[PDB]
Amino acid sequence: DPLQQTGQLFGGLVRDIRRRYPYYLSDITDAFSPQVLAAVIFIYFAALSPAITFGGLLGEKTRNQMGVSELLISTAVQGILFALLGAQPLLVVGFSGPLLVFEEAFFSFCETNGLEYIVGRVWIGFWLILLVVLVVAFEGSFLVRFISRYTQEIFSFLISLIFIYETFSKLIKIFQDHPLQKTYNYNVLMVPKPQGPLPNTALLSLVLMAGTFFFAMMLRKFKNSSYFPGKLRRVIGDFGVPISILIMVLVDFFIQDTYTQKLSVPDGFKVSNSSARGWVIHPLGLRSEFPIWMMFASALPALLVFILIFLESQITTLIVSKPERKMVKGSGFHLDLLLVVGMGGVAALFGMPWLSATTVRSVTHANALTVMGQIQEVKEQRISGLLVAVLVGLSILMEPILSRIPLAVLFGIFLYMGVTSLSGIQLFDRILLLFKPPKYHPDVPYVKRVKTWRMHLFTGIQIICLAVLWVVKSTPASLALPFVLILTVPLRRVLLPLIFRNVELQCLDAD
Amino acid sequence: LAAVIFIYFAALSPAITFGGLLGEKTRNQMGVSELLISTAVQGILFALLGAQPLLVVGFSGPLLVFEEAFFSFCETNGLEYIVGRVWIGFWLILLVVLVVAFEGSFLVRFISRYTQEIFSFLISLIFIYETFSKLIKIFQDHPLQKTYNYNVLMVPKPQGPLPNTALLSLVLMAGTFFFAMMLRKFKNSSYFPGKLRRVIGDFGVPISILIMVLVDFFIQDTYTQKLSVPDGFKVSNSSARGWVIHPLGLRSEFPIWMMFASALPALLVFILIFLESQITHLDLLLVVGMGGVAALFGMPWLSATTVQIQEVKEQRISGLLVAVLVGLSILMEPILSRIPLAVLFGIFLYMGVTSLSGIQLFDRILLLFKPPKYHPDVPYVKRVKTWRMHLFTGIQIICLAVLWVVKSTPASLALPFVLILTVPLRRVLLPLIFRNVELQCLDADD
Ligand SMILES: CCCCCCCC(=O)OC[C@H](COP(=O)(O)O[C@@H]1[C@H](O)[C@H](O)[C@@H](OP(=O)(O)O)[C@H](OP(=O)(O)O)[C@H]1O)OC(=O)CCCCCCC
Ligand SMILES: *[C@@H]1O[C@H](CO)[C@@H](O)[C@H](O)[C@H]1NC(C)=O
Ligand SMILES: *[C@@H]1O[C@H](CO)[C@@H](O)[C@H](O)[C@H]1NC(C)=O
Repeated sequence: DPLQQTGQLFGGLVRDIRRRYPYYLSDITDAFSPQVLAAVIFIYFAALSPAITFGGLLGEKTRNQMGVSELLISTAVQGILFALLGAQPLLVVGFSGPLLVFEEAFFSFCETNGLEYIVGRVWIGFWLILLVVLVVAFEGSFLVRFISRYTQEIFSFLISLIFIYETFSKLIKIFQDHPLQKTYNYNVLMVPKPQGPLPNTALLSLVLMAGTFFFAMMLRKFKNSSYFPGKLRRVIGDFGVPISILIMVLVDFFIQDTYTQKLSVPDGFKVSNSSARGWVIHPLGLRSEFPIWMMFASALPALLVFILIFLESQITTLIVSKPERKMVKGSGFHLDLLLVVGMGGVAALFGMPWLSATTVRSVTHANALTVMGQIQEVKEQRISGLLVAVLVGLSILMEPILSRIPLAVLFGIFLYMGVTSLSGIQLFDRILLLFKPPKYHPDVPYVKRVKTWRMHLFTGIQIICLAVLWVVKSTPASLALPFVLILTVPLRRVLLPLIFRNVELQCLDAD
Repeated sequence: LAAVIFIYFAALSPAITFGGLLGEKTRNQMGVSELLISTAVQGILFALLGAQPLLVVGFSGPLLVFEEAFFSFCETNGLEYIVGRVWIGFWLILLVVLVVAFEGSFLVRFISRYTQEIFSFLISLIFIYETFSKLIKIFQDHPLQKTYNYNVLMVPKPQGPLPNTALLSLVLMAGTFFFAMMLRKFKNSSYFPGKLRRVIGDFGVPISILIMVLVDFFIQDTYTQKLSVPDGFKVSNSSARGWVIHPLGLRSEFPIWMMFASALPALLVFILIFLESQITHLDLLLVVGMGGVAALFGMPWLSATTVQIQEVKEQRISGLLVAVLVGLSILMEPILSRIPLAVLFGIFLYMGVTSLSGIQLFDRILLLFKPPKYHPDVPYVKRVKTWRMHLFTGIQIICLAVLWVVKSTPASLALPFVLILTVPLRRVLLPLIFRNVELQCLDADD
């Protein structure tokens, strides 16, 4: 069992290596297939666009201390290292919203207390490295065993819902920035960005997003549909998302006068704010000595960041590596955590962001590599992630190509990923059953062995938990969301059995 | 009453759609008011006097395309369009009088599935083409450019490009189509109670129209073309026509040559009406006579597009009530004026795509791409070689293409006649290519 406490220290790490690394040649060789190239192309945008957006947001929140270039270099390097040495190479490491919230909060704290923000991050990274060495030594990751389908699916459904809602929020922001008006001030300055309302930008962006989503879904149906020869049908379907990107990008390109926001990458491989910092951060201090009390007091934020990264990455790995996804090469819970957090700490030493495996993107990477016969198999390899990381790193040199990619096309892609991520989740299935008559419920054990109203009460409790988590996320106490998620684990083990019989829980909540 | 509401809305939506289409195409000589009043009066007459109350008289795509072709022909010939229509109606009343003396039972049998499927596919294709051509027209009239003249006058019609009209029109049309298709899927879905689900699905077109109309309404600044409805019961364009079109011309005396030659367009109108009724005797005579009388007042011809004693009386009164409500619809001018044209064209495209489902020619066209493994278990798959079935489909596609060119070139009025020319092909020329068994499987009564 991958989750078992062995007497020997660092047992999880060594068994993880001994279980996965023998498959290295197979991992290298299994990437020789068109589906792998299509997944590479899809995940490249799926990971670069969030990277660019979060880098820009980080640059705005901080005094340009950490910006787009830093995040892009961190993502490229960490992705390459994880793909080459990761136990589960299908995971894709990247920045996340909670990490952005933590870095703005730590920035505010450091500014209030007068410390150096980047040096504080360096010390947080040192603390993270120490904590993870300690945890992996004692095989702490085994606690992830207690995370059942209940918590896994609540987390995954919530994350997908936030993804979709945020994409729609970006569309709404595009509309607000350029409201539909009778008259628009022409010859508006656009040097920093459009400084005022513009004509046809909002509606054209909406059309591009809708078209991209429609074409992606239609090509997916074509992949699952019966028309055309099987080989050509599947080849076209695997490249469905890339084909949609190409079609909508060309459609935008041929429109020569309307303005659609384009994906912009940093000018070159340089620190975003050269005056503020260099490439390497001196732990003692860039301009002033770092207080000793902070050297010792970074343990609390370091533990908070460790909890954030641990819960997200481990729950993402659990979701990705479920038995129903037909993963044979196995998965790693100790080596992956060690790699992710240690690389994050080393990056902090270099003034670069720390990343975590991200759920919508990891699930999308796994799905793009899934071969449907039911799921016949999954093309597990280390080349797709490595190529995605290399492309993310080289994006700075791919400015001419990337300047022609609208942001609305990527919004449509994000909607596609958010919609398709909801498919293999029992919580979503039961939510859908909330509207179907009991006559139409499928043939699943939790339907026959559990009365309709009892399972609907289960789904209602899960929906209440989802609402509570969303309220917490909206509240300025957002960084406490993971801990609230931990409160779900007792709920299944303590409170729910007081209301639900053992057989009903076993049928509804099963591995 | 639920039934009289269903039919009332299902008649209003095509009525307003076709009225807008014709008012756009015919320069508002034939508009929404004409279609609404014609449908009301003719439905009253059909219910009170018709043999089959179930058959409902309403404007149809074949008649719309014929009227477009006749309008174009009148424009080229410099003849007044409505007067030519009333003379066509005169020839039609003479023809319907003739039909009484001479039985036409065999004519019903002569038309086969070949012609019916070709015709239905052609009208669906015409619908789709029109919804895309109107989209292209809107985009051309209001291009996408960096700067627009902001003092443009919109009194007769927007005299220059407008900022967001084109993309908003595309959005409204696509949204109407998507909503209609999604509600159609919902009708057969497993969600919600069966009765509520079926009720919502039946009102798919009205619900989509309402949603997109509200979407347009809440957008104030942007301008989208709106269906034009006279405030009262009056005619479409006062400058154009009166309630009683005078034979021998309104502005210029009607040519005598067209007086004599109206028979051929009347013959093609009768061909279209006959064939449209066939795919769905005394009822046809009543419809043709009512259309001929209507042509005098400038109202359009309407075909029975769609198809113990106490139940018959109930059907009669229900048809009468729906006709009366359709007639009174014009008194709802505000709401109709709020309705855009993008929504109506979206519903047009929805109908065009939906009509293709039943047609077997569409099924064969789809099968052309499908590998022979996935071909269905239908008799014309098992008992006919894929090569022969594909040859049948190809010949039908050639017939459709020839009909399309006939539509495109100036000799568009011949479109019905050429369609009838498929009957010889099926009866005479095809049996040479195909054996009796293969022909019977590929096309059949059922
Ligand atoms: C290189 C490009 C290849 C496409 C060229 C097109 C090649 C072509 O025209 O013949 C293929 C196909 C018939 O395929 P065909 O009878 O040979 O059946 C194929 C073959 O028998 C396989 O064994 C089938 O698997 P299975 O053992 O039965 O389970 C496989 O189906 P699938 O189970 O694998 O799905 C089939 O591919 O014909 C079409 O209708 C496609 C219209 C395409 C016309 C569209 C043109 C625009
Ligand atoms: C870099 O940071 C410094 C901090 O003092 C500040 O001038 C500003 O935030 C940045 N300067 C730039 C981007 O020129
Ligand atoms: C109204 O009808 C007259 C009749 O000749 C025509 O000239 C005019 O263009 C029409 N106007 C509109 C807006 O349809």
